[PDB]
This record gives sequence, structure tokens and C-alpha cells, in this order.
Amino acid sequence: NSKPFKIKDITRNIRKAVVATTISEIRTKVSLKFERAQRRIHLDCDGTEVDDEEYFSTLEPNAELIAVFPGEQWRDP
Repeated sequence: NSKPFKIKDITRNIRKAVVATTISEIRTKVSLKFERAQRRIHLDCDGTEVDDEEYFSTLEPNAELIAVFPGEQWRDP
């Protein structure tokens, strides 16, 4: 294995952290942390979507993520 991760909402005002070993785990825990359903994980810096375990395994510890929920889109600045 597990690693720490930072996840924010798209406006970057809700700033939270999760410990996870798989993308399935991070998604469940991010829903519990944000109290919102069907989290989609994107990179904070560039909006890249993380939707397979292979790319999730390449992520560094304490990588900065954005949680984009249904009806939302990742925002740039």
C-alpha cells in the first residue's frame, strides 16, 4: 504493498488523503471520504484519468489526485 495518496475535489477546496493498495480500494475509500458516489480518479496536475490497475501501480507515494464525480470534469489551474 500500500501507499498514501492525496485526493481533492475538482475545485480543490476539499483536500483529503487515503491509503490504498489497488485502484478499487482507492475508489471505495474516496467515496467514503467525499460522501459522493462513483468516484473517477484523475491526476491533479494534468487531468489524466487513472482507470486501470497497471497505471495505478506506476503512481508514486503521496501522488496528488483529483476525484471527479458523475457530471463533473477535471479543471485546469
